[PDB]
Amino acid sequence: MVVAGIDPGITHLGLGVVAVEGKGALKARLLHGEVVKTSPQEPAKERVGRIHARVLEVLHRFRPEAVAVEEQFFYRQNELAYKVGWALGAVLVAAFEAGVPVYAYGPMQVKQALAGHGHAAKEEVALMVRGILGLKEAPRPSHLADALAIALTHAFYARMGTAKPL
Amino acid sequence: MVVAGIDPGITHLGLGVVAVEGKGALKARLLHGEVVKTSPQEPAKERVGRIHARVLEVLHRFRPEAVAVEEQFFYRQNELAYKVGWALGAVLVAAFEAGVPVYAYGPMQVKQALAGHGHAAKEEVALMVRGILGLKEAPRPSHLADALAIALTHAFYARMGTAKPL
Ligand SMILES: [Mg+2]
Repeated sequence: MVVAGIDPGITHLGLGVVAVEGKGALKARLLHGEVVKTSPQEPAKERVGRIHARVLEVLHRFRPEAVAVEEQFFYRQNELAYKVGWALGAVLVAAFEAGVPVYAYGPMQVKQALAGHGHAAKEEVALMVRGILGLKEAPRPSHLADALAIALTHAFYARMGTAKPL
Repeated sequence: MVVAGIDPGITHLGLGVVAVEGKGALKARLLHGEVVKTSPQEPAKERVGRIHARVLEVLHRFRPEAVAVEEQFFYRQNELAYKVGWALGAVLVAAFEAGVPVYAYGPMQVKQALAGHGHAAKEEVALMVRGILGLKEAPRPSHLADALAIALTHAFYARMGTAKPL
């Protein structure tokens, strides 16, 4: 199971791809990791355009069966949420064009899947991702690490028949 | 002066194109009008993919010099700011690909441009749009009418040399 995970946001976009074992305990190989960066010196449409281009390239190169993103919750819907939405919109256009389905999981679902319970610390999730990927050191930077956590979260729920389409 | 206007939304997205003409009072011809509709029965990527497709075709075909969008982030919102963000992401990707600069205006700026002051009734804006376009009756449907108001708001500021890049 090849899964792309993505972590959007304002200035960075984490983009990772893992190949998960079809059987046994949750275990995966890291195929790709990057962070798409933005420039304050380019128009908004350039930032979003770059995200689309990079996501499409990764979807093309690795042909994942799924794209996984965080199900974003906001206490307040405002311009901040709107701008995170721009980045996800670019991801969705790429997924549409590449023919890859998209799934979303809440932050507590990630914590539960990777560190055992919904109140687990982000640090414990990071350590478990390191373990699942068989890595000497945990992935850096945090944006990439978060994208990988979401990809592995999808794989976990997909295996037990509870994947969550977006 | 060819301008595309967008009334953003995920379930409904208004998309209009006007050609502003002459050396006098604001006057325009309607070149194109549509409302893109998407449903919560559909995957997010299909909804956003449709919006991107319809907007990009219009940008390619009509060669506007500008795409103008309304922005509003009051507490009450017709659709979640996050999801309106998805739609805007699609618009931005389209504008990036077509090489058309993007501009944004709030309801106060629309009212100032088309009705003379920031507290004018929406109905006064609607009446002015009808007048500028030389129409007996105001354009329909409502999402299209709102998109046209945004396009003409941009045209007004553009003529003044005070347009507002996104
Ligand atoms: Mg509308």
